[PDB]
Parts: sequence; structure tokens; C-alpha cells
Amino acid sequence: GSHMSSQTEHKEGEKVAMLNIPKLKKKFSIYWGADDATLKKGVGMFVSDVTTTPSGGGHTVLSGHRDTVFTDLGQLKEKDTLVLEYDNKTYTYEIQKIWITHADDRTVIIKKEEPILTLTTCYPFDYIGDAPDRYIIEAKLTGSYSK
Repeated sequence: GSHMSSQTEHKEGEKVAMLNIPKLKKKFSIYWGADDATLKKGVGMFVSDVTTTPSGGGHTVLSGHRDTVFTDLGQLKEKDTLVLEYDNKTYTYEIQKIWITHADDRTVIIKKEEPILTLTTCYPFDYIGDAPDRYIIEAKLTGSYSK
């Protein structure tokens, strides 16, 4: 009963926002939800009754994996910033603190009464599936743009 398909409303596996890095001048496509079951997508946004998208003050969680090392040095730093594009609006975030937590850390996947961007990734080649310790990049919204 999956013959019918939908494409227009916020749906998991669909591009809803784009992640752009100014310091590293790197860009990544962020799709609604983050299905780890399939390796089709690369980066997905956590979706839960507590997790929400960055459209104006909310808990934003990013999910990704680590492949190789290139600009990781500039990625992990409070001087780095994460720009998110949503609804033709650009949100400017800034790395506040970087640490590592377990994949079962709901404290980092809870709800936030403020616009905070948290990135959780890892899935190393050494470990198959959801690595035990995932890297966490915490960032807060400093500026926002709207066109």
C-alpha cells in the first residue's frame, strides 16, 4: 500500500534545510529525519516530540557520520559557526562547546526552549552501526537572516 507517494509537506528523507559552514566554507544538505537503517542519505535532522527544526527558537539536532579527516581541525572549535537555511531564512550558529557522549544520550536529544544546534555523528568504519560514543558539537544561534 505504498504505491502512493507524497512530495510537498515536511516528510522524513526530504530536503528541508541546508547546512552551510563559513569558516570551512563547506556546505551540506540536511534532510528531515535521520534514518540510519538506510545509507541512502548522508545527513539528516533528528525528529522527535522534543526535537524540532530551526525556524525560530527550538532544539535543532544534526546527525552525520565521519569518513575521513580534512577540515576536522577547523570543525571542532568555538570560533567555527554553523549556518542553517530554512524557509528562505538563514540561521547563524556558533560552536560553544565540543564533547563526546553515548548514543543513548537523550539529554542531547531532548527539547530546548531556545535555538540550539547540536550535531551528533561518528559511525566509524571500525564500528558497524551506531558507534558507542558519538561526537557532539553544540552551537547556539547568534544571528539570523531572512529574504
